[PDB]
Amino acid sequence: RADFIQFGAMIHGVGGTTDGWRHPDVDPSASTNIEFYMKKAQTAEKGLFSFIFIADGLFISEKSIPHFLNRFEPITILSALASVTKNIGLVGTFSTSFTEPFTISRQLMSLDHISGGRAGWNLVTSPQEGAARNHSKSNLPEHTERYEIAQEHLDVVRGLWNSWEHDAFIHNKKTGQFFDQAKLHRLNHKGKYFQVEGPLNIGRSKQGEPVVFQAGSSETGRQFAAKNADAIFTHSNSLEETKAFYADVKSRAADEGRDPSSVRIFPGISPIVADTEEEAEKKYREFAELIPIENAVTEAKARNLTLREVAQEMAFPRTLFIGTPERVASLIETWFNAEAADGFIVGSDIPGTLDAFVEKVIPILQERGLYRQDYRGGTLRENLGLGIPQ
Amino acid sequence: RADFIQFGAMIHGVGGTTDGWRHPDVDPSASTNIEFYMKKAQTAEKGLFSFIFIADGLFISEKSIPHFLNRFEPITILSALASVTKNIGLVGTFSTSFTEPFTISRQLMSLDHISGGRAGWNLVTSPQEGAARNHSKSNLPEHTERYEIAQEHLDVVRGLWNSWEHDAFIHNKKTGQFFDQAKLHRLNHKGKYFQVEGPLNIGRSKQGEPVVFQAGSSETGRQFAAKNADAIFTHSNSLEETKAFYADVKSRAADEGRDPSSVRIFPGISPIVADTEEEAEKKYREFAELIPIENAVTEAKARNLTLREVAQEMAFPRTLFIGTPERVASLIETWFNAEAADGFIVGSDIPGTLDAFVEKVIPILQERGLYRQDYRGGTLRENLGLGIPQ
Repeated sequence: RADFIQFGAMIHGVGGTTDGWRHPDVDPSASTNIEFYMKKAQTAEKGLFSFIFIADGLFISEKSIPHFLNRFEPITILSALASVTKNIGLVGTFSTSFTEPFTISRQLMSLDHISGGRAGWNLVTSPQEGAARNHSKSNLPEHTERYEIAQEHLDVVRGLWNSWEHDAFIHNKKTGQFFDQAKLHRLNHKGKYFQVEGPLNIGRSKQGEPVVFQAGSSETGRQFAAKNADAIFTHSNSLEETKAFYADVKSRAADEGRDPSSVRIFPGISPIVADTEEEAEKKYREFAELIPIENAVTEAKARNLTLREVAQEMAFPRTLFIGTPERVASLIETWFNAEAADGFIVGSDIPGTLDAFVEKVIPILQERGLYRQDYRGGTLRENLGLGIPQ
Repeated sequence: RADFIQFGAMIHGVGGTTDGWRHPDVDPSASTNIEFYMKKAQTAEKGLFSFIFIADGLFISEKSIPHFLNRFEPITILSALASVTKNIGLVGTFSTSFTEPFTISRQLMSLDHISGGRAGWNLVTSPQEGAARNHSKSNLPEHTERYEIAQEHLDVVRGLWNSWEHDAFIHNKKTGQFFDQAKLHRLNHKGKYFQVEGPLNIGRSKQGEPVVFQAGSSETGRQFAAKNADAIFTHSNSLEETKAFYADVKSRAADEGRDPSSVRIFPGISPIVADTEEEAEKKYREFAELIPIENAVTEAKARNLTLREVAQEMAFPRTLFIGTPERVASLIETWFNAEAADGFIVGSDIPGTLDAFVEKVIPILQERGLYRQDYRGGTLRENLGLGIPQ
């Protein structure tokens, strides 16, 4: 293809499972360990990853997975990581359901100034139902209303980001003109869900404004993303399903009046890379064996599997993206050439995974001309190949 | 006195005036300049300052001072500064009027984990009236109600911070016990203004929880601070007024059942330090002369002052804390020994001011045994001489 493949790294502390933290190599304090986050972010930057991504949640119980129980909040960890990284994007999850757009707008834009234009927002419309009860609401609005709220929220945030024109700040010491009064704009927004006068108290960043990510899978969500998002997350359950998703969203984007290339689609994968097929499989099995068989308590596949093995694989499915660097690189290239992906969000809970990917897979993709030799620029937009709106 | 004096540094970009930015030495981009903030924070740390402080505002107009127009948001800048500093406190202004306690609670605690226990919250009950209209409210509640809201908000934030006991996270890989279920507590809070179930999704920091600062000057505000705050900001309009404030708040604290020494009082000063009286005065005058005389348009003092000089001094009053290091150190010691202060929040808008203070005043106070030779610890509580509640 004309373009290069891009990667993001999801940094997810102790990981997305119930028992992975029990592995010898895992630091069970990882989710609130600043060194862990800094090291992963710097590994990702070593591999020229376009961004890091911090997922989020707003409600837990005593059955929540260990990572969810005790973890960094996204804007704070991303701002901290901004000071110890150079070119890599900083993408954080924030919901439209509870926080005022003025607040979100400022925090994201402030990160964008701190980072020299590397901020991104993963916009979540539909948090857990319990989250409502952590934010002085009896319940969440219904699905349709959540997307209506999210549109207005987004509209306010982007309107606030355009309070100041990019060249509004003249800073003329002689005349005493600090800014050009014609280049300041009040939002004066009076909507159903939000009323926000403006102006915002921070101007344009080096990439204009933060990039917006979205992960909608429903018909409503796909359409919302197609209309609004710069980049879209999705799953990698099968090449077929992901191809279809890709084509459908790109088509919806065209229907909304947009150039499909301005919407970048990133399926999520968690690859297990080793020097041989056997080593890779051994790593997988070591993690799959961490679950107490107990959840045998929790599909025609003749691979001579025992009940134990079947139980373990249901608890922790084996990725397709497992094996040698050559295999993993080839699969990635195939998904790319098949238009199932513009890039991938790489998960790396198994220790060594990100490092192995950066050290072994990236050079193959470079050699084949599918991945750049260095960063294109210092902003997220530039590295994703997006334009600055303004 | 038994204790040492403590200092905080307010980092305030281009400063608190209309025209100070016009000085040759001032960088008019300072308010969104990450290098400016990092350098000031590291200067303050060089002087063993107990904390840095970031003020905040939530509403502007075209007549707002230049700093207010375009500036960093507090949680983001403080998190960024956490990664490039070691021992210095990180105190940020957040209002109780708009944001949900769950959000504030998480962001502050997350900063506290990122920083190894250096977070502080300057709690603002009463933002500008226009701020309401940036947050989907027609108007702010009245004074009394604002303090009632703020009490419940604070109560929820502190209750959420105590969701997890300090030793809740067993991390036992053998048994698979990640946490002790008896050491997790749901808030189940159902109040007039907030309804928050909990639990919070982040545990105790290295200082237990963030330190709370407050600046109430009204009778209600003084009482709220006396009841709730670890540290209190106030002005330095006169030694007499500040002594009275100090005594009154410490007495209110006692009335609330507290040990007065657990409430640390910090008047604000903006000292102008130079090698001679003349140099110091020249620096002041250079800044006072930046205002367009025009605000002659905007008190018995026979210092042979011209109308120009009178106009200029009204626009930018001369601090008492002006002159030689010896003078400034002596004034500070006097205010300390007079029980007008447990420490000072030092403003430093005039370039070189913080550096001159750290380089010239601090060693005098060290020599006299009023200031420590190094940091007491790596947490804010330790450096302020406060205990960890838990």
